[PDB]
Amino acid sequence: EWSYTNILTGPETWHEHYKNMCSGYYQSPIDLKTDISTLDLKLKTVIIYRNTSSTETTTIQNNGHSAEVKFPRNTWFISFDGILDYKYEIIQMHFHWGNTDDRGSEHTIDGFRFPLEGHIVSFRRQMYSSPSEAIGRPGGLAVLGIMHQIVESIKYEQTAFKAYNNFSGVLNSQFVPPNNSTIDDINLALLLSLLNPSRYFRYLGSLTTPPCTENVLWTVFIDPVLITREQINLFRNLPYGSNEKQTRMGDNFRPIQLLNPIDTLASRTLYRATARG
Amino acid sequence: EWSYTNILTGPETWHEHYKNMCSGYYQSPIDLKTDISTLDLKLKTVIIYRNTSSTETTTIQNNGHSAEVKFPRNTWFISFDGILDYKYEIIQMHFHWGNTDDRGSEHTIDGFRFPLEGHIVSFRRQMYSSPSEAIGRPGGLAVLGIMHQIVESIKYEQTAFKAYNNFSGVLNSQFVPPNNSTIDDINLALLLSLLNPSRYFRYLGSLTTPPCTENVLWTVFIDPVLITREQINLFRNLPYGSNEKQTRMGDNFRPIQLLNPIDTLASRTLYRATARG
Ligand SMILES: NS(=O)(=O)c1ccc(NC(=O)Nc2ccc(F)cc2)cc1
Ligand SMILES: NS(=O)(=O)c1ccc(NC(=O)Nc2ccc(F)cc2)cc1
Ligand SMILES: *[C@@H]1O[C@H](CO)[C@@H](O)[C@H](O)[C@H]1NC(C)=O
Ligand SMILES: *[C@@H]1O[C@H](CO)[C@@H](O)[C@H](O)[C@H]1NC(C)=O
Ligand SMILES: *[C@@H]1O[C@H](CO)[C@@H](O)[C@H](O)[C@H]1NC(C)=O
Ligand SMILES: *[C@@H]1O[C@H](CO)[C@@H](O)[C@H](O)[C@H]1NC(C)=O
Ligand SMILES: *[C@@H]1O[C@H](CO)[C@@H](O)[C@H](O)[C@H]1NC(C)=O
Ligand SMILES: [Zn+2]
Repeated sequence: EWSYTNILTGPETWHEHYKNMCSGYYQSPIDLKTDISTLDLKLKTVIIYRNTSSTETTTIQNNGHSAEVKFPRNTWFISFDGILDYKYEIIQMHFHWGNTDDRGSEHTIDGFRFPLEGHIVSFRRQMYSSPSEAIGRPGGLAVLGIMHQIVESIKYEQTAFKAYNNFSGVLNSQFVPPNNSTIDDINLALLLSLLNPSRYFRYLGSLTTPPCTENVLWTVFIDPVLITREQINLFRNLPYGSNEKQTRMGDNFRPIQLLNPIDTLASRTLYRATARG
Repeated sequence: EWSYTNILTGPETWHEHYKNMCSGYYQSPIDLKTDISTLDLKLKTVIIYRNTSSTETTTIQNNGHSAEVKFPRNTWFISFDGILDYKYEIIQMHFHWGNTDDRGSEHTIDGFRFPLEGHIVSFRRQMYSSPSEAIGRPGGLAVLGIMHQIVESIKYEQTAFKAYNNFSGVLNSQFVPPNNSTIDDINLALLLSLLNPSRYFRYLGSLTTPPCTENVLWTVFIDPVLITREQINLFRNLPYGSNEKQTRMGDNFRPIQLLNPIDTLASRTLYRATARG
């Protein structure tokens, strides 16, 4: 069993309860340090694209730790190389947020926390035929991190919730774990257009929940998408699962890990991308 | 379904036959370039050590593609950190060699091929309770590469074959795949004493046979251990398995892979270690 807020099963214990791989030295999240990172001009614009033949439904679940969108198979894809040949297939999207507006994100950018971080999870379909084959295997996953920031003055249509279609109104106090509901499809291409998809951090890391598998190619966009206080408070209405100490879901983030803990046997490097200047 | 010397199943076909993961961009072996490597002073002396109360038998097999020593469980270990707490457990040792003395190794050092490269394969017991659990999982394996060079003048006792106890005389034309034979134990601590265990290349790579899993922590010692022409010739009497074109086992090495093929989404770095000096 694991939690965020029960000190007995909480993040400080994962290294002992899930040594494979929460005890590793390629863990996530990390502080994304603009100064320390290596600018790699070969890293291209990220594209998110849909199969316009797909008609299957999208669902969202309160899994007791997060709000998790589950996408249908063969619907949403990532391209890192400009070809639309289905190398990365999107499986789900989940969120991490704070009890308060000054924290919530798992990654930090130069020490700064955002109120809400979204994780678009994909598998390397180029190599693995199914999500369940990729999830536990080397190099199986690529995750996109989308930072969200609160603004006071904005039209609904320019907020991230327009891409999310408000999650069909499911973010409320009655959305109890482990309830799942059908929702309107998420326009992930619109979501990505709300930020600069050429401007990102890139590194090799891990899942941020047990078992913290070190098979994630991370991409974290530097520019946030925009939301309102009203929208962040919808997430804060969700109840935590019964194994949490806190009642309302919030502070569902993992503490910062080092890029290179002292025990590492082969240092990793944090990379940075920016547009063909 | 794979070979070294049959053009239908040979190394040029593995990226097609075993896309997961022989098509990847973290492949082994690589050219170990002294000038284009990063010195990491934190990388410590390698220690190999035995459980003195283990009594189980060692075997060697002609598996049709290499000579493979199979160690009993819970017997031989590697420490990278100076602690003897069974973080890495040795499973097996296999050999790669050439038809001729000018080639054989998988790795090169500044483009130089050695006549014989030994691979001491361990699983990360720190995280994974068994080899079968580790071999397919992220960060599962650590392999030591031992280069061997031929000298004309040496006492048997100062050759690598002293540490191998001459493979108990088992190596001949009759040692046919998939036969195994019980052998006297390999003194891997003696073997490591024959080179400088502080002086090595380090990088994240792959198995060098299918399915080329990208879960190997590589350590390749820069100084070779010494053998005679008679000793290399004992390997060359082994017969290849029937799916090979060549009759006698030789040239059982994979072609050199790039450190960073053009399609990489996160560059790896080659490290090197040297002594506190
Ligand atoms: N928070 S995170 O690092 O983005 C993350 C991503 C994915 C998971 N888990 C996941 O996707 N599980 C899964 C299980 C079975 C499947 F078939 C596919 C995915 C956990 C944490
Ligand atoms: N030549 S190499 O890269 O050192 C290598 C090492 C190990 C393997 N394979 C291996 O160790 N397989 C294995 C299978 C089942 C087990 F339970 C244990 C090991 C293949 C290539
Ligand atoms: C697109 O969706 C259709 C029908 O749902 C499906 O048969 C097809 O395989 C999908 N394409 C890809 C590339 O997954
Ligand atoms: C989403 O929520 C806002 C605020 O209540 C509303 O104006 C908007 O039309 C809603 N959109 C959809 C698609 O439900
Ligand atoms: C050492 O040897 C014996 C072999 O029988 C075994 O009971 C013990 O668990 C071994 N220790 C380790 C650390 O594997
Ligand atoms: C080593 O084994 C070979 C056969 O593989 C044998 O012909 C040779 O004499 C042996 N050498 C020693 C020193 O035991
Ligand atoms: C090794 O050889 C013996 C005797 O022929 C056999 O019974 C044993 O199972 C073999 N081990 C293998 C194939 O792992
Ligand atoms: Zn090998």
